[PDB]
Amino acid sequence: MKIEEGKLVIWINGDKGYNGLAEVGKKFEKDTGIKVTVEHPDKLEEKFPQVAATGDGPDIIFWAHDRFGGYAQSGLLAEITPDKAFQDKLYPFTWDAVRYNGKLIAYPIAVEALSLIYNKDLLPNPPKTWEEIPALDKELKAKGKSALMFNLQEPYFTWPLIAADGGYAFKYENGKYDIKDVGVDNAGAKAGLTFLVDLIKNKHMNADTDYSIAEAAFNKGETAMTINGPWAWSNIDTSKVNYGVTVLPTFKGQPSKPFVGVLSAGINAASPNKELAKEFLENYLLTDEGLEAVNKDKPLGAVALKSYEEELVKDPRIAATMENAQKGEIMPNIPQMSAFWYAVRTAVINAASGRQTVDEALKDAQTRIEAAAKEAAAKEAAAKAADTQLFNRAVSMVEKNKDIRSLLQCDDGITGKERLKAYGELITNDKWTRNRPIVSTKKLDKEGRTHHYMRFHVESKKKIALVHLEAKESKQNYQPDFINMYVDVPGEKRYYLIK
Ligand SMILES: OC[C@H]1O[C@H](O[C@H]2[C@H](O)[C@@H](O)[C@@H](O)O[C@@H]2CO)[C@H](O)[C@@H](O)[C@@H]1O
Repeated sequence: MKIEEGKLVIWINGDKGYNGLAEVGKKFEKDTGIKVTVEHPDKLEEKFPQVAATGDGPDIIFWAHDRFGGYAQSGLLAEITPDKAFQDKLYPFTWDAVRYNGKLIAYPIAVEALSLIYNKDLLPNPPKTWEEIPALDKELKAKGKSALMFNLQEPYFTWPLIAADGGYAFKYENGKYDIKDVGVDNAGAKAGLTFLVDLIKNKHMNADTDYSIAEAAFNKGETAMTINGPWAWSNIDTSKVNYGVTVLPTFKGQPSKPFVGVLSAGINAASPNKELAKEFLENYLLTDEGLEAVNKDKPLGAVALKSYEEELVKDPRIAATMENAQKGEIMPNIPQMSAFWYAVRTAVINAASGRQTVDEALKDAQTRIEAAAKEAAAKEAAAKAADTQLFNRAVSMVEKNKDIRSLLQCDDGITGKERLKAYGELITNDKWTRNRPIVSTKKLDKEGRTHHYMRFHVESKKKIALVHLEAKESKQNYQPDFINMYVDVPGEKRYYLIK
């Protein structure tokens, strides 16, 4: 089917507080009469781009922010429109994580980082280093226990150890990522994955262990430690295991460096319910009461909402979470993240299962990511060329229109027309000598067709106007067709050049 007008469908991962979120949905339905249906499909992060490209899927998708730049580039997410008053309700750094090409593409919900979770009755004192763990596992087998179990199927859980001694995804220097500098097969990444492979080789961990297997072992007290995020605390609470939440152990004297996620809520570009989605997210979910309902189901981590974080921050489990977060790094949201995760997933599973060697595994991953970065570079180049061409076309149409020139109070005399200035917004942080990105946002419609939106200024000596355009891809291999173009000049009514 296709997205249904007049209700909301929400997708969120099955490890999160989806029941709590449904409760917030029910409140919205009681107050407004709008039905909110929460679903938690498997492989949500892979299903969404498939269905959203055919105008299907949820109105709202929840995932960590790392997936969202990819979705935005593909036109699957609507730019969100929160006013200044609302934006002020959330921490600036959380908004930063959902910024793509300088625009907001989702609402931040909560900061997630992995910590070491330990059973206090089995280990009153948790180990400071990865290195102590094999000896620890020896003392525990004698009591039939084991030292450590965590999900070896998802590289999110293995990444902190790979990064510890020097591994990195993309070289982050000052503000920008150099995607041509990937650190997944450097000496640092090798040591970490090697050490993990050794735990398995030496039978302290089993390569087949996944999320549910690790969680069950810890929650039943069969293993003394696990590695997991805030969402997992709720089930441990139920289990009546006495647990602490603490800093990940060091590797080679250095902190484990978890990749930190900001759980975020994006609106499907193809949804006919964008204003309902906005109202739900801003007025119901991102409230103390709304986040409480979700958090009480499964802990969110450190929430983006300042007023409610003030309550949560008291929790030592949250302090531990933020302490691991500060030792790690906020994930990029660049579109190459999906490729990075796929490559590293295959590397870890292949190296764990003894299939490929560590050096074979990481080389293949590195090659894959480098290849993905190369095509991604070409794609960005094509996009800038295309945007430049769109801007140039609209500048021509605007500048040649006699009514618009009159509104701009152009000085057109016998020598010729006044040369007009055209430049991008505006307002997009630190691009001076009037040198600005001139970038379009992309949205798919319910038919799956690509629309390009662009805003820019045109300036005469007397007036500065703001131009908005919307172009639609042709079914041919033609240039995009302009379907809406209008100009706002201070003092004057909006002028529609194309209605
Ligand atoms: O393992 C690769 C996977 O890592 C992250 O996913 C985390 C997610 O952020 C957490 O919220 C929780 O659901 O566990 C997931 C790992 O299973 C990235 O967000 C994701 O893109 C990536 O594929």
